[PDB]
Order: sequence, then C-alpha cells, then structure tokens
Amino acid sequence: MPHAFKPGDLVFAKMKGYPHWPARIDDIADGAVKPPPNKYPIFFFGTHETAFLGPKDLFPYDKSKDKYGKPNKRKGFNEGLWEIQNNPHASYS
Ligand SMILES: CN(CC(=O)N1CCCCC1)S(C)(=O)=O
Repeated sequence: MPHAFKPGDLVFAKMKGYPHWPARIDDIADGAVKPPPNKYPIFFFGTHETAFLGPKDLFPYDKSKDKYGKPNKRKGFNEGLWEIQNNPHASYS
C-alpha cells in the first residue's frame, strides 16, 4: 500500500493553468523557509521553480507517466521530462 509523500518522491504536480508537470518532493535545507502546514515543497523540473502544494495536486510519477509524460510546448517542460527520467535526484541549483 502507499505511504505519505516523502522528500525524493517523483510526481507530476498540477498547478491551475499549467499541464501536469514533472517534479519532485524536495527536502528543506537547514535554515531554509519551511512550507505552510499540510503543504510540501515541490521542485518543478525544467523550470527549476519551487511551489508549495498539497497531495491533491501530486500524482505519483510511475502510475502517471504514460498519461502525462509527453512533450508539451510550454517553456521548460521538455527539459523537465529529461530531468525526471535521467537525473531526478541531482542538484539543479
Ligand atoms: C511552477 N510553474 C508555474 C509558475 O508559477 N510559473 C511558471 C514559470 C515562471 C513563473 C511562474 S511551472 C508548473 O513549473 O510552470
């Protein structure tokens, strides 16, 4: 059965107005800003943006890739697909 989300989990993350987007659950570094309660820090591949999202917007990558893992014209998306497939745990700083 599934566990709660944890840092390093890979997902497609959904934001109003954007296609389901390759992303990961990030860690929070020592001394770094924490997310609000019930929210996770989501690192979006390709754009390298962070937003705070709850589970309703997080789709596990293995289950969802056949549906959501296809090229999109949006800035940074295809770069994102390469990152999530080829080096999802690297430093993108
Ligand atoms: C987090 N993204 C949306 C977003 O806030 N923005 C898009 C990038 C420029 C700033 C505004 S995403 C899903 O990576 O496209």
